[PDB]
Amino acid sequence: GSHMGDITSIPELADYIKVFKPKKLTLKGYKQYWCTFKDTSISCYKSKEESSGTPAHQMNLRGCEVTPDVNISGQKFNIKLLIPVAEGMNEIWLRCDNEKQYAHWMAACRLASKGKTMADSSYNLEVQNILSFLKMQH
Ligand SMILES: O=P(O)(O)O[C@H]1[C@H](O)[C@@H](OP(=O)(O)O)[C@@H](OP(=O)(O)O)[C@@H](OP(=O)(O)O)[C@H]1O
Repeated sequence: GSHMGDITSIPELADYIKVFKPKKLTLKGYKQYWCTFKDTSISCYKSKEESSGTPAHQMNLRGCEVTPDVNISGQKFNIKLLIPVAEGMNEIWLRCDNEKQYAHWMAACRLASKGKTMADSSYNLEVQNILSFLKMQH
């Protein structure tokens, strides 16, 4: 809602990365979408136009399971996004794009696990940790 508390989305976190799923039926996978962490639920827009700008997916997924495995040797970042649900498990994995990428979602994703987003000072240590390897060697 929007009356006494929960005025707006206190925790703002958003970025654009690639996503690709095996799809249960067929679909097409491979899509550029910019999701954002609102008050306590997520939102998804593939085109601010959508004729009305209304997002296609909007719900509180949370429980995102993150697996950190990024070898800087070839500057290869590989984070798999898994989420348990009633149907079973939504296997999802986003593609890499630049160190600035892992810092935004890899951290938020982790936080998003405890339910909150990068609104915790702890996340600082998560992003401050990755960029630390760059200082050591590109
Ligand atoms: O537009 P089409 O070709 O139908 O495909 C989309 C994409 O698969 C979306 O992927 P992403 O999750 O990266 O946004 C999402 O898949 P999922 O269904 O697995 O969530 C949409 O869910 P639906 O719009 O609810 O069908 C699906 O419709």
